[PDB]
Amino acid sequence: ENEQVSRSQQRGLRRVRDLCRVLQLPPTFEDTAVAYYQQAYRHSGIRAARLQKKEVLVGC
DNA sequence: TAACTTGAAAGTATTTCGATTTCTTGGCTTTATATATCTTGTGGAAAGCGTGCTAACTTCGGCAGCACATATACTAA
Repeated sequence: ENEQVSRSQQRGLRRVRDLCRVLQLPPTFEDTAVAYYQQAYRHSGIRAARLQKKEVLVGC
């Protein structure tokens, strides 16, 4: 893995990690967040969505 | 040697006044279902500087270059 990933998904993951580190959440929280983000990205409706949509996806 | 009528002197009280609070209005958010269409929100796959120190031994150990010497072929007498 980490090779069949788009630049948009990579930016989303990096934003997730950045917000996690800003809120100072543990690495377990970081891992759970990235896992849930990947699980949500698996779907196509969220995959091909808006920029604000994917930002709110990071947030949620 | 007191007693009552003086005066400007306090609190003290209540009455209104500035102001901030409380009470009214809308209106949007959200729940589902599908009905339908413009441009512009993206997914994704490409592809056109910069340091320091040696950590020191051994014994290479080669080649760089160089370079010195000379044996030989060319030339003047």
